[PDB]
Amino acid sequence: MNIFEMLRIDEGLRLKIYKDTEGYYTIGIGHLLTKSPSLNAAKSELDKAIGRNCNGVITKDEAEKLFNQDVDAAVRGILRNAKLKPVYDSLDAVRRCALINMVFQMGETGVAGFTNSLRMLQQKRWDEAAVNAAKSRWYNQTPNRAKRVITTFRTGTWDAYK
Ligand SMILES: [Cl-]
Ligand SMILES: [Cl-]
Ligand SMILES: [Xe]
Ligand SMILES: [Xe]
Repeated sequence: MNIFEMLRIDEGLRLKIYKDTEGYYTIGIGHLLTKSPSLNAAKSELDKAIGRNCNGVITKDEAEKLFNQDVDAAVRGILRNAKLKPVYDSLDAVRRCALINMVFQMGETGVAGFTNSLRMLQQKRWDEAAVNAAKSRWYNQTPNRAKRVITTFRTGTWDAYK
């Protein structure tokens, strides 16, 4: 396991424009296209990210490419974020994957708001960090996924994903 296999499980793969759990237009492996309700807006953005007239469908490769760029960005955002970098850096490898997953899902700003769990993760207070993070709208909205990510922070193993 690694970040790619992990997110590929949590986000799935779809080659046609679909709506995410929030109702937004997305494609491939969790690649958000727009928060706009217009499918036209969705299609334009897609043609732009792909660089061709897709007609709302891409190939697997195109999806894979977008995903690579998306992880890269997520990591780089972490690294650039003064509240995030320190946590990330104090973490072992499995746990970092959990941190990238959340950033991938809710953006750095979203993650950066878990002030208290972040501090607890930094102190290696796993159980505590896990109980704090479950008190979130993130957890109540996508409970299955949140549980797998939280267990990963708690145990530092991939069990939740086997
Ligand atoms: Cl709550
Ligand atoms: Cl879920
Ligand atoms: Xe977190
Ligand atoms: Xe957590």
